[PDB]
Amino acid sequence: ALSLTADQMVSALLDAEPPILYSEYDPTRPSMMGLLTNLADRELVHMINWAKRVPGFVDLTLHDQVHLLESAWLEILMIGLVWRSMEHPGKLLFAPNLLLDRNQGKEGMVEIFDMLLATSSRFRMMNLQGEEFVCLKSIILLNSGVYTFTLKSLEEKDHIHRVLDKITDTLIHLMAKAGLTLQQQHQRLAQLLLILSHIRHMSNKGMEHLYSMKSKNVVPSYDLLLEMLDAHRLH
Amino acid sequence: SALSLTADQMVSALLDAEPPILYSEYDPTRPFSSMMGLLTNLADRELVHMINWAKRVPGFVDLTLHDQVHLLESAWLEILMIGLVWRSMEHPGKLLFAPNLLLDRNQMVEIFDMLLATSSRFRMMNLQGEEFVCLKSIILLNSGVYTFLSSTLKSLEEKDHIHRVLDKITDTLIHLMAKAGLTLQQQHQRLAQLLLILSHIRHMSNKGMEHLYSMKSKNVVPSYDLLLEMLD
Ligand SMILES: C[C@H]1CCN(CCOc2ccc([C@@H]3c4ccc(O)cc4CC[C@@H]3c3ccccc3)cc2)C1
Ligand SMILES: C[C@H]1CCN(CCOc2ccc([C@@H]3c4ccc(O)cc4CC[C@@H]3c3ccccc3)cc2)C1
Repeated sequence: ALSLTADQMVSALLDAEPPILYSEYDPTRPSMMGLLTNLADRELVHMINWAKRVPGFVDLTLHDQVHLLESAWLEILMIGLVWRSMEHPGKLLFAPNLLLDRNQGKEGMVEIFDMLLATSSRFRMMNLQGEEFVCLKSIILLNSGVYTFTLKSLEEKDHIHRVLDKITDTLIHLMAKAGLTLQQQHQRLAQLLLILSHIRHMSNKGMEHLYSMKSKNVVPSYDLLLEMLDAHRLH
Repeated sequence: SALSLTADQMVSALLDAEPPILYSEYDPTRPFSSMMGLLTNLADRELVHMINWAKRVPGFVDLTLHDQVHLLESAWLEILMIGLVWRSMEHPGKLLFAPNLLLDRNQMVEIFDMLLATSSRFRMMNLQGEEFVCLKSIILLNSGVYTFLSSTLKSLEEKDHIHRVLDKITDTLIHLMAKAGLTLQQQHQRLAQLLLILSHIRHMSNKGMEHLYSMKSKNVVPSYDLLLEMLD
């Protein structure tokens, strides 16, 4: 799977995109963290399906797949949200039936809303494309946990870096395909990758909130993630 | 005007701007135990030199003093950390906080382990000094740029300048790799590998800031006014 062309990498990633879920609230009746949590919990299931279709990810051990998802899942929900929200200045499209502005985020929620809104606006300014977005989301999946991991290990990390390298090649191909000069290409690569630092930052701040709730299962456990990932072949 | 430096001149400027390597102040003839005290004293002295360094990052002092403070308030711990990871590079398994304070993980350990992993990543990539100073400057310019939370005309001008300087550092990084003979493909791949490590350095800073805030001591986190005073 390290033998896909750049164009096939793109097709594969676009094909793998999760569905856009709806919030579950009675639209005929007049809670917020409740809605957001229910949404995130349903997305996680589809996120696992998506991860398994990221070329190269299922070549890893089960344990390493879990570790990467444990590190990246909130960043992945967040970049998804920021992407969806790109065409709604000043609002966050949590779901097509749950479009919130910052005053609807108002304890310690408006702080993270604002960061998400800033990132969406940055995406809008850069005119981020769908093909670029799916590359970036895959990069988060592969990179966020890689510094936190034996001979098999070295083989695992080497493979992860090879896949990351091929996504870089793909991003560059997309930019060359759109007519950017070599200078513009490396400049845009750099701009896009630096935004991943801010997405990390946001995830840390959000994780900080979810832990402060002290509810038994508000961070996906290793064993929960393993259960979702450790699929069987009887379907 | 420093948007008109050559890449070589950018590198020369950054290398010359490098802060000194400070020493820990413990009495070496006395015994050992303390640790957070030593680490804090070191960081507090480094911060002053950090401000001097920042003012020499081409393009930084063209910003308003308010924006200079905002960038440094965002980035200061990331900058201390990338500095640490860099001078620790040739000490596998240890962190060279200062030449007289080289610590292993047994001597927080959550944070030590992340820093040690980054040092090893730098070692694995054979990070060069010229690359290091570009990355450190990128942290300074990038870390706070999405939290300005103001869109006055001046702020728009500020963000544009920050991104033009960041673009120039990118050009400089690519120029360094071209000069070492890397192919175009290798150049782009290495640029990406280096920038993705910045995400981990952000992560570490957040984990570290969580620690310093949990201490509940009056000024462990540098206040806006303190940075303002140092940058005046
Ligand atoms: C992995 C699941 C198992 C237990 N679940 C706990 C609920 O965690 C979350 C995660 C994200 C969110 C909010 C959200 C919901 C859907 C989405 O597509 C993106 C986001 C972005 C973050 C957002 C949030 C996170 C933390 C505090 C406030 C808001 C809220 C609660 C997470
Ligand atoms: C801005 C200064 C004013 C008040 N100071 C509070 C002390 O903050 C720190 C910052 C970093 C450190 C440790 C350190 C010291 C020197 C250095 O060159 C790099 C580092 C990397 C982080 C390290 C640390 C940070 C947080 C918890 C444990 C260890 C310890 C205390 C910070």
